[PDB]
Amino acid sequence: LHKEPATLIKAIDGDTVKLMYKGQPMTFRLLLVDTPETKHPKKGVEKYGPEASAFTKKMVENAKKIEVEFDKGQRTDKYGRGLAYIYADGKMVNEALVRQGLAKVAYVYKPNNSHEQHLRKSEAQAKKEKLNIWS
Repeated sequence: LHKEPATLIKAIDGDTVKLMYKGQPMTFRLLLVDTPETKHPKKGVEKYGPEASAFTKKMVENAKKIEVEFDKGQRTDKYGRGLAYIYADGKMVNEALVRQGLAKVAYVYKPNNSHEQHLRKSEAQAKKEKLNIWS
């Protein structure tokens, strides 16, 4: 896998950011994580949703460099969003959220599972520390 540069356009939610990628505006869904959402009217604003959403926002707005890393399988979902690991100054946003108890590891679809083990290990530590959704 390789990282590629991108530029932030806007953070939309805990699990979705809009980026300029290869000079095109694109919405990205963070791979392998499920955050409580502020969007979707099924429930609307879930618990820890505003917290997950602020975390991702801060982390991408305060970065010097954002990079996107596609996995080995499909690179977009059925809504047209890119599927990727997103890095802010070298730190994966997907992992940061899970490590803080602000996301769970999602149901995985092979072969888009390259960082699955690494994320599950961070999720087990956040549960053990009883952070946020695990409190």
